[PDB]
Amino acid sequence: ETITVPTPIKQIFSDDAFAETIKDNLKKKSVTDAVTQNELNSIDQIIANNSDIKSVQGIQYLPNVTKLFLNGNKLTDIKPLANLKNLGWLFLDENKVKDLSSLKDLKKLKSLSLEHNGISDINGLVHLPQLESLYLGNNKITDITVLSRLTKLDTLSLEDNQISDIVPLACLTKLQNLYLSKNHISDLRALCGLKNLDVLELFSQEALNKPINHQSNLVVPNTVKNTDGSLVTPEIISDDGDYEKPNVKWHLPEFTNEVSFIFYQPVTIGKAKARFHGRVTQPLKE
Amino acid sequence: ETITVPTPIKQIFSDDAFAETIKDNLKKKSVTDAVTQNELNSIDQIIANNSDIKSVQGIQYLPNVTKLFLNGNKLTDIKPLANLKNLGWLFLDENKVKDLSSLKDLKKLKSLSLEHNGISDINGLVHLPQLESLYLGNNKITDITVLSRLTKLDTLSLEDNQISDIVPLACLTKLQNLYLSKNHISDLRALCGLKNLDVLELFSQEALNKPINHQSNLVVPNTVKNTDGSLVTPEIISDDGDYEKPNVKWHLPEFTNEVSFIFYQPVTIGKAKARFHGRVTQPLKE
Repeated sequence: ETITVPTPIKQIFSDDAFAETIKDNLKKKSVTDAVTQNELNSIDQIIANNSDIKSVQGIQYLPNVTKLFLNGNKLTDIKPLANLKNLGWLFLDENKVKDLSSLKDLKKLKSLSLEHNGISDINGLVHLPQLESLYLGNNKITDITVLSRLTKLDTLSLEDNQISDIVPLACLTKLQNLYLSKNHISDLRALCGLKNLDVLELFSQEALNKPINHQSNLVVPNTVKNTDGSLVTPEIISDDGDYEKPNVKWHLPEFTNEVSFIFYQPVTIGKAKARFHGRVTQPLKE
Repeated sequence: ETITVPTPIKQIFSDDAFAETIKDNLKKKSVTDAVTQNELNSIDQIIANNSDIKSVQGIQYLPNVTKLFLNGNKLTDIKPLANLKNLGWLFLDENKVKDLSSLKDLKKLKSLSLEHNGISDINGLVHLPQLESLYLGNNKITDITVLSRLTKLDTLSLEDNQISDIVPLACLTKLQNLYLSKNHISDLRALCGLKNLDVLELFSQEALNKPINHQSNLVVPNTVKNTDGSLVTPEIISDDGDYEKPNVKWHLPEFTNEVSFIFYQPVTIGKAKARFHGRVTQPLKE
């Protein structure tokens, strides 16, 4: 519905914090002040960090907006963004946005940040093949299958998720910056071909094996593989265990519901030097 | 032991066919003719195809040899090659050479062919990091872990082996020509990053699942993955079965010890167009 007469900012922008934002963006005195379509048309960029915004309702009326800095807010619904056709940059860290269908037709969208949103299903990213930078740190992502389509990415952050299978990243040969700390990664082989990498982080993995039965002499295959497929030699083994390539071996006269080992290994891919470090946890039954 | 007087070709080269070869190489009249170290020193290249040679004993006395065309012979031991330090090209198709330790210090060796030798263990190839072309078609290779070190390869043939896991090839970003027909491959994802490929062959895979129990309504996960991780849609399904993404489903009122499906899908990697085609066989118990 068209704004055919000057209309109070608060009648368009139902959220009180977001009305304050539009107010300061346009250098108005008060949220009750009136705005025109013409003033709203002038807005290229909204800086709205850390404002406890719960809804961007009314943002549909800003059609020329190219940049949205919405980090540190309380948003759960980004449907109103759906028709911001010239949106290039969207930063939504620390909200709780899980429905990403709303981005599916933002064809100019080049940079997206959705850190700390509690997201598991990233399948909607598949509609954004033009993306150049994507930050998804600190979520609950396990399956990154769909990322294989995002071959324009030069920067990708997946730190602090639940990812064990990094095979999908092998398509992404343009990547220069890749952050994979605090995942569940134990097998680096499928990264070996990313020779444009400049920066890579791989610290503090938590690899979890499927449980096996407890026995008093337990032999467990080392599953930690460097980019060349060599087994990584554990540096510390729990419960007085021993390494005998290719197996970690424990004497457990008494039952314990887990054992584990820590590894640490420098790794080079392309021009990037990382520290592949972590722990493999082995749960036990019976 | 030094050749200090002209010595009959047959006293140096114990194998009758190989003595004939040295004889024609040097344009002598008879195998009983005498040769000097000086004539043997002049030999750069030996063409010995299809001669039923059973031993190259005496070849140690040809130190300047750079090229050995030994295809179509009956060799089982290539120890005498061990000190041919300037050997650049070695073609041993259709012999039965399984001990490759003898090549470990041939630092100039750039091209190697060992097709049709009945080889399973290719771990000795790891000492040949300089290799540029490697042909291993028609053997019994399952595990190509060590190939990840051969990053100078521009041409690699692994056709007609027993390979299911092609993850190791992801390191090999220089590859231009890659032949993988008639293996056991079902998952192409780890190839996606090989963007220098020019020629690629992937036809007639035979993927084999681990057996599962027979049931009269059998649901089996499609495991065939394109380079982007998408499931490949079966084109023909045995025993009147049906596809319901992501599962192949059969009604088997009566027991049968296997079912299967055929797939066929064009695939592009780098500048290379292949036809990923094959069959997945599913054996059944009880």
